[PDB]
Amino acid sequence: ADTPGEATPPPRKKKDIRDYNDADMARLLEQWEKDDDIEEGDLPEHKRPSAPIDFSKLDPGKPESILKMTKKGKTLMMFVTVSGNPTEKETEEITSLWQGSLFNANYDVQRFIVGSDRAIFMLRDGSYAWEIKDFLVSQDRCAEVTLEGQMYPGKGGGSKEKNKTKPEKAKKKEGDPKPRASKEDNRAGSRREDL
Repeated sequence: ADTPGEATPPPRKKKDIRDYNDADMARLLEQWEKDDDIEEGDLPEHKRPSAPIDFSKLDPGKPESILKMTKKGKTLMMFVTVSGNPTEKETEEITSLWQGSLFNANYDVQRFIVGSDRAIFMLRDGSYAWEIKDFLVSQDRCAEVTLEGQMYPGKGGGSKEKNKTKPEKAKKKEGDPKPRASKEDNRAGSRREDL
């Protein structure tokens, strides 16, 4: 099964991400369906050690909010394209790991839900993720998940500051590249809602 690729549609919702994080939650809804279906998920060696090899060259340096992170711990990488899948508690953790990849300032996250099936893409990379993305859904019958618990972050700096700030959390909600965006997504509403 081969699919086209050259004239992709605009960011309707798949490229919006409710609350720029709530999207992962919506995935939990698919879990219930996977309970009876059960496509795939378990892979050989979920470890898969990742390293700081992301672009990270968009903005002049990086925000201070990231400093509060104090070294996330382990990167994040998951690719699946099918109705239902074991990622309930896994998706909820994506928010914790996402903090690390976020440093790249070009993370990649897409959430799509359709009666036909469900597919989610999340990787520390940004431009490379977009390419593989189209290739993922192209399968329409594949499931993969990679998550470690004893490795290094994707930032590649490990500030290790351990200091919370007032505007710190405010900036995160604003946006990595720029403000004016989260609001729209928030208005959408996911998790047993969808707009």
